[PDB]
Amino acid sequence: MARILAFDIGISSIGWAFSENDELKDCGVRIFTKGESLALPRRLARSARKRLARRKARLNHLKHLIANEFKLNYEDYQSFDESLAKAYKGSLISPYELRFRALNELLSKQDFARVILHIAKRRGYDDIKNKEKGAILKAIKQNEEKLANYQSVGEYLYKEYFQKFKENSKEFTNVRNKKESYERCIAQSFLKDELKLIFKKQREFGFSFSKKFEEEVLSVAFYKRALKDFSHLVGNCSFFTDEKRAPKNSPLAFMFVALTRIINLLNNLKNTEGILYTKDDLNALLNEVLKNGTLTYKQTKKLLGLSDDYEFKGEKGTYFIEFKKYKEFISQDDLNEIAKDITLIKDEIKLKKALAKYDLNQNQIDSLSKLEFKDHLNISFKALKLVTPLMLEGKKYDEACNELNLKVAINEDKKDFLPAFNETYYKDEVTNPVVLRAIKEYRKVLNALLKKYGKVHKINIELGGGYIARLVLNYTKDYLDFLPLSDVHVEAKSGMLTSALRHTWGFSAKDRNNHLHHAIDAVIIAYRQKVLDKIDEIFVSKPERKKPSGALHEETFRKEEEFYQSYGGKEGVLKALELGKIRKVNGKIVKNGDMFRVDIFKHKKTNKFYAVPIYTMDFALKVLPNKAVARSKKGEIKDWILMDENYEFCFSLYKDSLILIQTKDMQEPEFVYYNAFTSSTVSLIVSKHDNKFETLSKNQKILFKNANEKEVIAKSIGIQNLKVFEKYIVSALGEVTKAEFRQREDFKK
RNA sequence: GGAAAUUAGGUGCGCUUGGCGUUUUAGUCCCUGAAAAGGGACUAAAAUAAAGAGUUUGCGGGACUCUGCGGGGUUACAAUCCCCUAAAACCGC
DNA sequence: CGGTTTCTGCCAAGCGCACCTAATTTCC
DNA sequence: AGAAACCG
Repeated sequence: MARILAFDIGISSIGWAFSENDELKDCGVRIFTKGESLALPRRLARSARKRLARRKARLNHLKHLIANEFKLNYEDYQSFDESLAKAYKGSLISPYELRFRALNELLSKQDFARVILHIAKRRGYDDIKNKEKGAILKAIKQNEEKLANYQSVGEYLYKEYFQKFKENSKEFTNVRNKKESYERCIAQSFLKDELKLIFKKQREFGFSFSKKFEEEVLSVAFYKRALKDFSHLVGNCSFFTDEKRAPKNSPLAFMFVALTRIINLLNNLKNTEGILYTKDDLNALLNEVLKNGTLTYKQTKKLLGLSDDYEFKGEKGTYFIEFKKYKEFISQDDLNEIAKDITLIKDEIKLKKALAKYDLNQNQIDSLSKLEFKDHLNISFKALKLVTPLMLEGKKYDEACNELNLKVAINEDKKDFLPAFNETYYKDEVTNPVVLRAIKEYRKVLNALLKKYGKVHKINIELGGGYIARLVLNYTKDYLDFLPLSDVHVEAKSGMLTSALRHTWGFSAKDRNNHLHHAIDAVIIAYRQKVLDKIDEIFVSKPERKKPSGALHEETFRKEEEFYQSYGGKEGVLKALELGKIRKVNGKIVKNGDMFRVDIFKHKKTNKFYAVPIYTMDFALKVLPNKAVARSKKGEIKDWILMDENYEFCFSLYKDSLILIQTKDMQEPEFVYYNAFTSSTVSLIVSKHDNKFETLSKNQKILFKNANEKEVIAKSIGIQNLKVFEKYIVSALGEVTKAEFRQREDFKK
């Protein structure tokens, strides 16, 4: 029993090998994807949803304020049946002209309302900073300079751009930005000044407002929420995992980092120059830090010796910029808790409420609220309370930890199977779904091997991107149980050693262009015609993609006239909408999103096959389609076929479902991965499991007639008259199993 | 390899915003034309995934908040099952 | 039918957290 | 990447 498991962990593949008694036993490749930011599109759409939802409510708020103050109708500022709102109908004067009149004459309250809503809808960039400047930062500065020759942004836009002609042109120039240019961007503070200036000048012309109307219009139109609470994202202490990390800008953390730098420098001079320093020498460097939160290198040298060069750089040995600001603004638990509140609560109002709980006057709360702290140490307050008293006595960090019996938290209970990565203390270190997914597949393949072959002695991982292998190594050695060697189980293999051994063994140019090369790398890690016999036995494993969520439709909004030629006038467009070939959302025609599923039926008497396509929008609507695609002529839409009692549900197909198909041209069926269903031709796109072009057989060359060295893909395979069309299942290890019948899965709502 | 610290650069995840673009309803200006009918530039406003949910607080509201294109667990497979994945304020009574 | 082509939303500014990398210091 | 029209 010399049982070894080896893994080549890629960004899209898991190659594995199993050797017992120095003999190769099993082999396989797991391809789990074919795209390095998975959550990014979801986050952008989420950020965009909320920004516009808040803009709508903010504008709704201002429409309420003017409807009450000016005694106007609220619904006059809302659309009625996708038609322009009543307050904006008829021959309209532009808001740019109105914003210019506001500086010279009295506006009617109808005009003033449209002035407020125009400035509020696009209120400008919030230049909070006021270091290479980007496109928008350069524009707001360029517009700020030209703005000095005018009373307001409105007069500037109205006189320089509004309906002004370009040079030697019959065409108006643009006031808004056009076509990837940011030339018109103006800082938000100037548009607040204009609205305040408009209110002031409108008062002088005889416009009277309520006491709180201007105050509410100004605050609402320019309200901006602070950062949402993110305290749950802060990591935990490496000693007391139930504690949060301490903020860097706290009195304890200031003391701890200071003592760390000072004590380590004094001991560095003892090991390199032989000078032993007193505890008073420590208090000299410390008192210089505690005075101004600063300590220059020349003063460290002066306080103990000559102008000499350590292994250092810069002017400061200790630099706490926020220390002086914190002390000028002001129990030790209260100081440390207050610094935590400043670091977390970015909402100044909520921060004042938290600081009001402590015995501090209002002059201190306001000065403490204006402070900006960030960053954390890797240990907690609870740990700092224990270690800093010992380090004040001159003891090094390790000596203080040994004296307090502080050891880092390391898992002690090991399991037969590798537990979920989400249940380990390594979880909080990984937020990237790409890494999380690659770890997930490593776990799935490993536990499958352990279930099939039992416990193992050693596991070898290829380390190349490199820290992920180091992470997987510590993951496995901390949580997985092994067989004993006698009476280290997880080893890393150098990637530079793999490429050299690949040439030594002769596998350097074997299968570089197909999926099987991830396994030959795993076999080398586990340690010539005997191993290649096991490589040819490999069936590459891919998971079916059953995820029903995703973009519900394409993002391009389209006029229905675009489909008149293809579908057959507006008659055909309505038919396409009823069939799900296109969707209408918010009165806008859009194409389908992903076809995540297709349901295959078979006619009970004719044995013809039929396909029902199922898109992300159908799952969102929670209505299961039930009409099979029928081919249509060029400019028309033939009726689709209702799947009534004459048709028999066979199975559901997802991307990378394994199927066994045989066309009439084929003498035998072949295993292939389903890739897509083309609705216009009622046909399939399928690919070979290993994407290996060289080993193509006679029967496979009939199917993959247009295959090449890069991809073995067959397209436009009609389903209707398929000889064989069956569904199979692929395990994580590449074991193929006939798919037992399962009833059609419905949508529930 | 492991623990702590410092500086610099970077990746991802998360949050708060800005500007486009598109679709829709109108308007402004100009241009061709006998007319009918067109064309262009520009401005405004609405919409910008389908659709849902919710405590603080007895009830209601939106001039409140949140979910809605990601990941994990489960397994002839990985999903619509189970987790990551809520919580206050304001107005009226 | 079946092989091939067409067409897909985008950028900017700044603030947080988790990490990575490159140096450097103390310890095991 | 992936839906689906195009085209002979």
